[PDB]
Amino acid sequence: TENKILILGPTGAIGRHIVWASIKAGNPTYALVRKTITAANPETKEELIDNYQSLGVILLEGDINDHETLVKAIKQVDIVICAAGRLLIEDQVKIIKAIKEAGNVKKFFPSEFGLDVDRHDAVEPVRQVFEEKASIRRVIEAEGVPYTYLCCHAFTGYFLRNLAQLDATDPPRDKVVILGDGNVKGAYVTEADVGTFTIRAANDPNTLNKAVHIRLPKNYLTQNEVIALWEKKIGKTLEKTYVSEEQVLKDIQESSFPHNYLLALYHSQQIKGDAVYEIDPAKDIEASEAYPDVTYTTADEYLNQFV
Repeated sequence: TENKILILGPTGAIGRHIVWASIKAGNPTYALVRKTITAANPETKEELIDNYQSLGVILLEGDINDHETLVKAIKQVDIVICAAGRLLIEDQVKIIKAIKEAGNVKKFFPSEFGLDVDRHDAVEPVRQVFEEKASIRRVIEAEGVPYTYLCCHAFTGYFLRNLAQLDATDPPRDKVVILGDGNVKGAYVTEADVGTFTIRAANDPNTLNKAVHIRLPKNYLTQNEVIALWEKKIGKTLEKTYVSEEQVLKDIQESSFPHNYLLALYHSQQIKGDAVYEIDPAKDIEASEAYPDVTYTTADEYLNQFV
């Protein structure tokens, strides 16, 4: 708990859970925030910042686009975590520049928090985003910045909440469309739990220059398994339609943005099985094996709130 952890994008959907997990673990916790007026939702920003301060989070003033403030903030901590959210992937070039100048960073977590971008077979337009993240990995590795790539795969609040259905926010209760045959494993985890595992990884010396993968046993489910789980919960059978990959790919090419992006994301997760792969001990850590003591929220438990 001696590690001082700085969270960039602390008020984002993902970042807030990292901040809270850092506090929970007992780490001195810092959050980079701009003391200027922006278009950020004022209620969320205000509520989160007040909460952070009441918990002992130290606010460091700065902006990813203000090099001087960045270096000054980074010099005060040991670990830097770039939480996925509003921040642009490409702007991590500026963060790395600041890290190199500071010279004291013991570990950098770039804006990953998704699939392992060095292990995918996705199609455009999502393919380019994954490649952009992979390019950042190459910069980090070339620069010799100690790193950890947190590959948490599918967030429950983003994928599971609507059972990967288009134009739906909550789980469907009558009809569902399945991409492919529905027998491809997916990995789900709550945002809160991603915060917990990220901090566990941050405090674990074994994650040095490693990718940490979150594939939790009870949450490693095929779409057919997810649907069957939900059906058991609401006590009724959903009408099902299975669509071939060829038809999905055509749909992506003919759809306007961001619908094509969304479908491409689901294609990679539901058909190509981007959460399915064996790891290399020299470069990967399996969270469920390294941190078996973490009691994660199951997909079953997560869906209970919608019943």
